[PDB]
Amino acid sequence: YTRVVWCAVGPEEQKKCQQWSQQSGQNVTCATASTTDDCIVLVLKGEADALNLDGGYIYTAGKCGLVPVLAENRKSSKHSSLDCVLRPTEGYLAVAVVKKANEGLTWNSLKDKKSCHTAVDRTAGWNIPMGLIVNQTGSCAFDEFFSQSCAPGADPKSRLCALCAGDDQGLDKCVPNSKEKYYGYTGAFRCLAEDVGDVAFVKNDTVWENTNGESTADWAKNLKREDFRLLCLDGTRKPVTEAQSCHLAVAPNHAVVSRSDRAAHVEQVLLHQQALFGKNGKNCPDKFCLFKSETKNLLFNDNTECLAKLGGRPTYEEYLGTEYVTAIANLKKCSLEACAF
Ligand SMILES: *[C@@H]1O[C@H](CO)[C@@H](O[C@@H]2O[C@H](CO)[C@@H](O[C@H]3O[C@H](CO)[C@@H](O[C@@H]4O[C@H](CO)[C@@H](O[C@@H]5O[C@H](CO)[C@@H](O[C@H]6O[C@H](CO)[C@@H](O)[C@H](O)[C@@H]6O)[C@H](O)[C@@H]5O)[C@H](O)[C@@H]4O)[C@H](O)[C@@H]3O)[C@H](O)[C@H]2NC(C)=O)[C@H](O)[C@H]1NC(C)=O
Ligand SMILES: *[C@@H]1O[C@H](CO)[C@@H](O[C@@H]2O[C@H](CO)[C@@H](O[C@H]3O[C@H](CO[C@@H]4O[C@H](CO)[C@@H](O)[C@H](O)[C@@H]4O)[C@@H](O[C@@H]4O[C@H](CO)[C@@H](O)[C@H](O)[C@@H]4O)[C@H](O)[C@@H]3O)[C@H](O)[C@H]2NC(C)=O)[C@H](O)[C@H]1NC(C)=O
Ligand SMILES: *[C@@H]1O[C@H](CO)[C@@H](O[C@@H]2O[C@H](CO)[C@@H](O)[C@H](O)[C@H]2NC(C)=O)[C@H](O)[C@H]1NC(C)=O
Ligand SMILES: [Fe+3]
Ligand SMILES: [Zn+2]
Ligand SMILES: [Zn+2]
Repeated sequence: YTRVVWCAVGPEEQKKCQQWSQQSGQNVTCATASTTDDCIVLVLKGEADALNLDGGYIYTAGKCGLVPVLAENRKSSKHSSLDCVLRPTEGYLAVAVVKKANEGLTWNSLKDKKSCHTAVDRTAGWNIPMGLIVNQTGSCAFDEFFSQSCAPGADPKSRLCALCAGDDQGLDKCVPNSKEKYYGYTGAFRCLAEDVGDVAFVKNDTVWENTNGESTADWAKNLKREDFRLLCLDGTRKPVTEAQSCHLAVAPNHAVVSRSDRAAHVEQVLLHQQALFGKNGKNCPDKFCLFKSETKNLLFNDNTECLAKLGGRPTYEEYLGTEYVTAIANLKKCSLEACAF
């Protein structure tokens, strides 16, 4: 038992982590890096213990020997009497979203159009859709498929960063942290919402949490579901209500990882942390709520009900599942057995 050092990605996560730190009596402390990759490195080194990660990063981290510990769990309909911490995770739907007004734009006419990605190496924003495109075009030149994009994490001076905007001042353009205006699920959807891009690769949930009054953000308060369409892989367009029948894939939930030798320890502390600041926790919303950051998805997704135990002590390949791991492998041949660091 003891203190857990969390790794925050960028200045906004840092500010929230510090709040969490103060409220916890320093039972959790904070380290900060500029990218998710740097955070993986801090954990490897032992300078940080844990962070929450999208599936695409669970993959990077796993080659380097880090393990899944607890997974994000959101509101469910199947598997009903079980307590949240013990309910199995559902996964989320990776979808491609466009404006209704942009008529005649289908999966089969995406070439040379403008795109919005959560960030390079992420599941819904990059791995799935780009894996799909490489496989469909028989080419590895996925950097030449779209005319312009905002793909946080690519080369700032490449076309994959042409549509990114940086921070309030124009700095940090295309950085894969929340300082970049078009970063993450929310940033990518905003990129489409403001007609900077033609299509956004996000998840089912993002469309719903940022339309019809669900978000009071300047850019989203007037957004309406009917104004959006999902691009299905059979060439059709469907309303956002039909995501169960019109998605690119189902993604494994974001999860907390740590070095294997710290797993038990990290797990113990966080379960107690969530009993205090989680969905129905003792001090939320009284003093501090771990799963809220006003639609910004800082440290955790805002729609998380709880962090769930992984039943069955998964390796990272089992957590991701065989379907998703094959996809990432085949796509990374474009740009076997080794840790990136
Ligand atoms: C896309 O992403 C979005 C965003 O994440 C998802 O939208 C969210 O999804 C959740 C659920 O998935 C939404 O529901 C939330 O609000 C509920 C309303 O209070 C909360 O409680 C639930 O209510 C459900 C019904 O609304 C319950 O389900 C059942 O309802 C049946 C009614 O037909 C009922 O049937 C009985 O009673 C009937 C009377 O009408 C009889 O006719 C029948 O005979 C039968 O006896 C069942 O008993 C049962 O109640 C459910 O059990 C819950 O209690 C709850 O808090 C929940 O979270 C959420 O609002 C929504 N978010 C937003 C902002 O839209 C969406 O799901 C995603 N879609 C995909 C494809 O993944
Ligand atoms: C890009 O193209 C790539 C090349 O095609 C894709 O990589 C391919 O991905 C495929 C699907 O993920 C893999 O094919 C699978 O083929 C068999 C079918 O899956 C099985 O289904 C049974 C249910 O009946 C399950 O029980 C079982 O677990 C499998 O999931 C699999 O063969 C099986 O082998 C067992 C014995 O081990 C046998 O008894 C079963 O009958 C069954 O036939 C096989 O293992 C695969 O799962 C391809 O392997 C994979 N190809 C390559 C070259 O990597 C890639 O996904 C494409 N990208 C996208 C985005 O789609
Ligand atoms: C610091 O962590 C410890 C361990 O969970 C907490 O102190 C515990 O308080 C609980 C009551 O919730 C007792 O049952 C345990 O005996 C205590 N453990 C120890 C090791 O003393 C405490 O809640 C945490 N403090 C903060 C700020 O979260
Ligand atoms: Fe994701
Ligand atoms: Zn499906
Ligand atoms: Zn196993």
